[PDB]
Amino acid sequence: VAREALVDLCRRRHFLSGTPQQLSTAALLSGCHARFGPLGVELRKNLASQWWSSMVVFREQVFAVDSLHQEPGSSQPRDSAFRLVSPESIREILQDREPSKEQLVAFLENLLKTSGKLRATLLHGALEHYVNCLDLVNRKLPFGLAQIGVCFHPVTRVGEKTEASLVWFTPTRTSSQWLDFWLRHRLLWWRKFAMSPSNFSSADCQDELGRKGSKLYYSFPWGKEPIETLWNLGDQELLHTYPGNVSTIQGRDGRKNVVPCVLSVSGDVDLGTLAYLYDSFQLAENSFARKKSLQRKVLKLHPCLAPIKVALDVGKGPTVELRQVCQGLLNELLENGISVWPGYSETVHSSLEQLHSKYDEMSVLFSVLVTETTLENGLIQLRSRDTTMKEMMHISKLRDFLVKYLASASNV
Amino acid sequence: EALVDLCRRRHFLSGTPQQLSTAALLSGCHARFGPLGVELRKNLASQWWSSMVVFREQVFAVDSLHQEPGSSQPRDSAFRLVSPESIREILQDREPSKEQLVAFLENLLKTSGKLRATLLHGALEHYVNCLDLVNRKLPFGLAQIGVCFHPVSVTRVGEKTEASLVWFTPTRTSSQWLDFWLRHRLLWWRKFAMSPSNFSSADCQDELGRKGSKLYYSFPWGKEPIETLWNLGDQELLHTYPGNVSTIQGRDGRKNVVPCVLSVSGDVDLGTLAYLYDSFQLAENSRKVLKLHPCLAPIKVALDVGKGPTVELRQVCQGLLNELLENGISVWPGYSETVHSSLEQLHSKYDEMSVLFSVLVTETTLENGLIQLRSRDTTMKEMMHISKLRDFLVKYLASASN
DNA sequence: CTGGTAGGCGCCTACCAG
DNA sequence: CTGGTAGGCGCCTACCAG
Repeated sequence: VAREALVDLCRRRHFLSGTPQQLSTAALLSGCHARFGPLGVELRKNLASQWWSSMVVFREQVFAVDSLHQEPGSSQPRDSAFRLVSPESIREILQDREPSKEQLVAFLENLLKTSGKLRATLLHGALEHYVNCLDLVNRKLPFGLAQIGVCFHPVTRVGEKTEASLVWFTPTRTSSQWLDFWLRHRLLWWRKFAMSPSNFSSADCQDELGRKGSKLYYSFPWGKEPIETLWNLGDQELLHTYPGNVSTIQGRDGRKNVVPCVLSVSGDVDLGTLAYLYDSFQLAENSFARKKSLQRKVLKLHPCLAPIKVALDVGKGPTVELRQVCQGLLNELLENGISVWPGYSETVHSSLEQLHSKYDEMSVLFSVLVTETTLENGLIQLRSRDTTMKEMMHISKLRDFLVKYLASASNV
Repeated sequence: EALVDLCRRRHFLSGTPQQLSTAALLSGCHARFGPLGVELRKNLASQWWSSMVVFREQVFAVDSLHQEPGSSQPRDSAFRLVSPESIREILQDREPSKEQLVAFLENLLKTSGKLRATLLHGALEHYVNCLDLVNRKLPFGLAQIGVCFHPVSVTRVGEKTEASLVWFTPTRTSSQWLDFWLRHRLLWWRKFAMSPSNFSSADCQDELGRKGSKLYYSFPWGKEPIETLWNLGDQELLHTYPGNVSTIQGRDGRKNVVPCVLSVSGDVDLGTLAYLYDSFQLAENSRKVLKLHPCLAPIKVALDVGKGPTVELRQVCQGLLNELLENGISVWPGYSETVHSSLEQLHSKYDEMSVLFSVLVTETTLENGLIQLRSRDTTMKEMMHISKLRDFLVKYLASASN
């Protein structure tokens, strides 16, 4: 019943898109449909950008990599990744000749042995770029290779998940210590944006070979779901990627030449976005909503994640002139990186109560009203998310206010 | 060509010598970019997003899958996605007859999903949803950046980063908008170019005579199309939403109309190759240099230490590096390199890496704070205090923004 | 095509409770 | 004062006869 309130709210406000059946929890978790509407896409982009700054920009010796969405096909009897086949090759064998049974078998066999397949993870792309980046860092360990990109997971249908991956190359001597560093770093990162950071947790695990790792979970209403995995792979995968002379893959550990240990850190950005939507869902606490049996709702997304930083509307006064003021203010805000909802450009009028209820459901951080008073003395009306506040401030100060507000929320 | 060699040595491009040929770079069959090229492409993409969705009126981001539903259309070359287990079953479960194999392949062509070749279908399938968002107010736009898959002349698969804007506008303002976007896109490509004349446009028409245009960059071997703009009309919009036309009508002022569909799509990957070529120039006075535009250059500033105590000198750089990162200024931490090259070797390397500013901290800085600043384009050593470096860099970037 | 009928959108003014 | 709203008006557009 409360799940039906949140998914419905996200659908109504375009955090999510889809039919009612595509919006069930099973469908959302499968990744078989494009889950996000325009506000959800912006939320996921904000989340991705936060991952990149904390995992790449502010980290030492972490470099970006790009790799293809498809990889050379294998002949392993249990490789279940979907294969890419040209329709024109199928049309040739069907329509251009009268194929025998043997030729159709031979065609289908060659499909299995040779055709490309969709990547399941981003790890292979990091391993394949390792020697190139080794030259960049003058062979010095440790360093990392980071990528955000879609991966494919069978579910007769194929789901798509946005994965954020860091592959960390370190001497075995320090691999366990680096694994603990990244685990704490990732757990702190998830928690910093949460209303209820206790709903993010970890649990140690071992893989089929006994290699050590840990997984990160978010406590959804139906149970815990893994959102991140960290593995200490050792140097197994690296030697298989580069068979032959080990001198080509040896890095510098101080003055020691060593084949590095490989740590793999991989998080699900799509599921993470779902988590923050659930985590942000609250009953409204402001006096207008609370003194009402309607039980208004608010999404309290963290300011760094909220897709819409500020909404702009007009109050009483000459509409064309007021819209002109809003337009100049919007352009100033956009130029300084502040996303704006241009409510002023609407031609149907709604009450302030209706307007502020909608903006709370959209997680708008601040609502700004431009009125005939603004035309006289430049004062605008500022209301914070889920409050009854009407703070008067000069329109020339709004930009600096919001810039410092977001900076304050960013390094807290 | 020494340019691709330079981009490989400095890790703009990746790959073996064979996949660094012109035909291999244009095909997109390998991941072409090293770490510096990935950042350059990312800067290009952000600049696209800034000028196409952030500052544009009623342009919204759209999300769509890489997979699209399959159809028996005969003129569709897009790759199909096939379960390896279905193939094993038809081959291994029992002895298959010729007819069952034909039936298997036919059913494959008719029913299997396909990898997108363009971002257009994803924008069309989200049209009705976003129409509710804008309260049916036309015009509005749906925008996405994402990888698409193209058949390449065994047959391989090419991957290209496409930046797409699909513009819905009343069929009466179609040409006025198409012309606006064309000028806006050509100006966009030229803002960052050293030789803006090497970007150009040319008109084109499709199989059924629909108006459009293509943008080109003059590579040394000839022109290559980097962006296409199409006035599609409304055939795909009606085919995407078959049935009642009331559900897809937008509001042209007070008029309810079925919108015209414009498609604007540029090749981000070919775009970064274009700018690498455009930036390649000879160094002035006293070697090569890449003079990428300041908004595009991957490395804004490089930090190094001079003669003196290697201990406390590397300490000041980290305090400065973290300050620059906090204000969105990317930094090459040259002071951690233990090889210790000369300044000539260092500046020649930074020039090849397109580093905008080179900063040197020394014991003169330890006793005062006067760092040594060097510009990529105009190579000379200007002195300035360290507490004004960030502010100088942010204002220099803002100047180059517009 | 010209131009008459009628719906209703967008903006304004004024009045009222708090 | 502030915000909600009832009532008025100028004009665009959709239809249709002619």
